[PDB]
Amino acid sequence: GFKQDIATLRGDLRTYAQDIFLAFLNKYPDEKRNFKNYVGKSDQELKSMAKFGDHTEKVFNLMMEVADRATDCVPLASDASTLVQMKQHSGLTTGNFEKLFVALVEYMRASGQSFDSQSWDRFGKNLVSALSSAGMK
Ligand code: HEM
Ligand SMILES: Cc1cc([N+](=O)[O-])ccc1O
Repeated sequence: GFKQDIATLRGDLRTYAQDIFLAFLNKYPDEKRNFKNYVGKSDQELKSMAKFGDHTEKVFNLMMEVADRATDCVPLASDASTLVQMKQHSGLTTGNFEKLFVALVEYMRASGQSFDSQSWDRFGKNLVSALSSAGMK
């Protein structure tokens, strides 16, 4: 289930982080508005950019911590405030995060692994709600 999935993802986190974020950007190409330097690149070209791998992994490092500190897929309010108040999220709305978790959930469903996709779907919905409660438009 959810906790085991965190362990699974952490066991190959650079690969999963890049592949899930690539699934996100390909499913929602307009989201490149927030990542202008990734425009005009293929998946393999992004995986060769040190910035891409570093940033992707740091994002998922934090995402797994938030997931890990959650109870029953409900994130801590403190984690939600951190996500809303970090300056790199200045322009973001909850729809950006929703789309990321849609892509994540569809990635797990398309995988042949026993991911608990329904728990990640709930986690995403509860994080979006916590973000709104913490002040994200
Ligand atoms: C649970 C979900 C997320 C977590 C835990 C998270 C975390 C982070 C972290 C840790 C960084 C800084 C890492 C670094 O500077 O190398 C970062 C930067 C950033 N994040 Fe997020 N993030 C999340 C979702 C999103 C989403 C959905 C978007 C946009 C659709 C987004 C847009 C950005 C941008 C634009 C930056 C800075 C620019 C860049 O690094 O290229 N984040 N985020
Ligand atoms: C800013 C950023 C975020 C993510 N992410 O996984 O959210 C991946 C690559 C990036 O450059």
